[PDB]
Amino acid sequence: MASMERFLSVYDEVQAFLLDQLQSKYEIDPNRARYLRIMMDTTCLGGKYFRGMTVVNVAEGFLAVTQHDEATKERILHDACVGGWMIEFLQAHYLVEDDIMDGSVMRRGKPCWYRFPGVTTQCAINDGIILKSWTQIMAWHYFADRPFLKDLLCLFQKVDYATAVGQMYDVTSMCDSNKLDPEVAQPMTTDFAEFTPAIYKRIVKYKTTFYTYLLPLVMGLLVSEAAASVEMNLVERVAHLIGEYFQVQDDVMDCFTPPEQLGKVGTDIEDAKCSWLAVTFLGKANAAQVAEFKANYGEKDPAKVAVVKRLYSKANLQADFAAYEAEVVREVESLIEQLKVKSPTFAESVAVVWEKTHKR
Amino acid sequence: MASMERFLSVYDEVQAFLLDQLQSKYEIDPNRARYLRIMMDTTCLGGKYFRGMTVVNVAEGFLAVTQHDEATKERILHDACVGGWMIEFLQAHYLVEDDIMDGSVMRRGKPCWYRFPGVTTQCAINDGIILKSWTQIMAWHYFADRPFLKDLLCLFQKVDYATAVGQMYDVTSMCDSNKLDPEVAQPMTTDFAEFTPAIYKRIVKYKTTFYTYLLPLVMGLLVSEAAASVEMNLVERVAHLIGEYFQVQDDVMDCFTPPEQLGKVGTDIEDAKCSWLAVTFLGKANAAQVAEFKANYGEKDPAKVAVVKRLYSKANLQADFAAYEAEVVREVESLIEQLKVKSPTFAESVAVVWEKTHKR
Ligand SMILES: CCOC(=O)[C@@H]1CN2C(=O)CCN2C12CCCC2
Ligand SMILES: CCOC(=O)[C@@H]1CN2C(=O)CCN2C12CCCC2
Ligand SMILES: [Zn+2]
Ligand SMILES: [Zn+2]
Ligand SMILES: [Zn+2]
Ligand SMILES: [Zn+2]
Repeated sequence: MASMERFLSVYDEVQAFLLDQLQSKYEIDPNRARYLRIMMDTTCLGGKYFRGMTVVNVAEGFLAVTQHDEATKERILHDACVGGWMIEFLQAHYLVEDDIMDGSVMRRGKPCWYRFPGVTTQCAINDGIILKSWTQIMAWHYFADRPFLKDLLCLFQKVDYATAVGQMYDVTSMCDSNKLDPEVAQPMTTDFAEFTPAIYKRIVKYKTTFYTYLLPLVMGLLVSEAAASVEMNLVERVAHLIGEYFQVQDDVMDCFTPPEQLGKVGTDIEDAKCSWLAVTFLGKANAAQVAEFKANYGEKDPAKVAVVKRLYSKANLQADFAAYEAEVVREVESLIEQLKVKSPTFAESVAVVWEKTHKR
Repeated sequence: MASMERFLSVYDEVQAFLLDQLQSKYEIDPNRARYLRIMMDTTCLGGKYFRGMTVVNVAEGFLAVTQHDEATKERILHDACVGGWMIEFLQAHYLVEDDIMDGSVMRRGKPCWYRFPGVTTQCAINDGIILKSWTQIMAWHYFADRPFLKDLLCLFQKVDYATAVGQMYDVTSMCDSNKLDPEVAQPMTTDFAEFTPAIYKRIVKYKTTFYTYLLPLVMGLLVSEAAASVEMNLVERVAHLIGEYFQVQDDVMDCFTPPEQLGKVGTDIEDAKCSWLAVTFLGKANAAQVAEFKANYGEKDPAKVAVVKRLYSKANLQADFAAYEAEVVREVESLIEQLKVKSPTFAESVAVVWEKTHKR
């Protein structure tokens, strides 16, 4: 059995479990069950499953070097799939809510969930709530007797909290911190003093890296009962690095990828987002380039968005990117090396994560 | 130490813990810490604390009849307060998100959180996410070594899931089930075939009763290590009953309480809500009264909302209410009686919940 085909089979099994429990215990009717089914499929399916498959891949890694009965291999893979799905659905929660928060139009070349005609924001906000509740329903049902249950549940919450904290950092990133105040409508930054590497890094680490890289790697370790075969500080550091690289690619794509090939129309310029382009561009601009940037950033007006793009194009940020790229290729390989001291297997699983991030 | 003054002290201690952990582990800056502090106070404080205080009251009940060292009494009360706060903050999550979902204007005579000038919906949706994450942060920190930790965590999730399911039932209550479909914009019901006692009951049970009545009673039991001194099926049934009564009062208040004395301007008529008034009114209307109701329900137009009110006024629903009241006074007292077989203390704690619901 190919890993993907296992993963996907477990989706069906998990879906059937959740909906049948809704009928037997939560008094649901068939039409509401269908609604929730369509919501689950529309919001959890259709991506690459990079996060969920990472849990499966790390588990498979350890299977190849650890003695187990066949039924134990099966059990561990079924746990890897279930934990995988917890993370996918946790992402779906965040994608649903974030698309509402930001007033987004599309993702994966289809409309945001809230924009479906029969959904609306009133239902979608609560649909996103349910998606994350399902992660806990999954975990208590399938992992009830597992020795890893508490470590797994405790890890998952802290990543979830961290992500919501990252979300806060992100949607506040175009404000001046010293002006934050619930009483007072928040003006956009005029000095851009807080568009720095360290501030950028903080947004990305909390908003993305913990849920996309750390969570899947460490869940792989928990369901395999293999946490003591890695140095957890290394796992965190390599996760940070790959996570940050991932986002920098995703920031360069918002600006320069055709909207058709991005699965969405990019708005980072017009949302005044603390992207890697703006931070890096402000790291090398002259006075006059900075003044022009400020007059044109965070304006929905397309003439001005052409101006920020022209400034970025003229700025030669590709050279800054290859240099960042090179250093990250450097640093990840050092971390992989350090990871081979304890688990060669694990370090290989990190290498595979790194390749799939480094290409796309 | 009065119970309230204990509860409130623990709020300060919990708040300080959460914000200091944000600084030491989540890299937060002082202005974002202040923002979150103001958000916590504005969204968790200002009510009666009926739910949180119930956990404290049930625990105190058992203290009076169980032998413990003084430090154990203290510990149990501090757990009751912490668990209490988990429920208050879980409510705050739901109130924040629901006010956004429904486009509400006020609660407790102050603006909804999303409407504060420095917040906005983009931040408030994620603020509500954080509120519920804090419940889990609280629980893992304060209850890490507690024998009740897993039962507590497992109960809390299922109530949370149940509530979000109740929310779905509620916002879909004015639709025809057989028409639900994410692809198709949902028309309001024309026949009102689904405004029945049983359908009403389902909305209320999931949306309110589990989080308002069941959760606090059973959390009281868990932190007191007293679950085997009650018959859990009785606890559930008495919770259902009081929960439903609570909502019926809250449905009569939406229509007939001055907006000043409700802490909000009522919209159940105009939202086409499955209230106890509409269900009960449709349980005794003649053909002509039903036709008029249908022409006037779910329309923001005030002339028509005067017409639904005039129909309800003429319908003599007060008589239907005293009869429902009487039966519930009947049935709760039977359940209290059955609850005295095992725990007299517990049954008294349920009696107190019942009095505070039955007055206000
Ligand atoms: C496996 C160990 O991981 C951690 O300790 C991270 C690093 N730290 C933070 O920056 C916020 C709290 N904590 C985390 C808890 C889980 C995700 C965030
Ligand atoms: C203490 C036992 O309580 C239950 O079994 C209820 C009753 N039942 C439902 O209707 C949905 C699932 N389950 C609950 C789980 C917790 C809240 C909802
Ligand atoms: Zn966003
Ligand atoms: Zn992007
Ligand atoms: Zn609502
Ligand atoms: Zn109401």
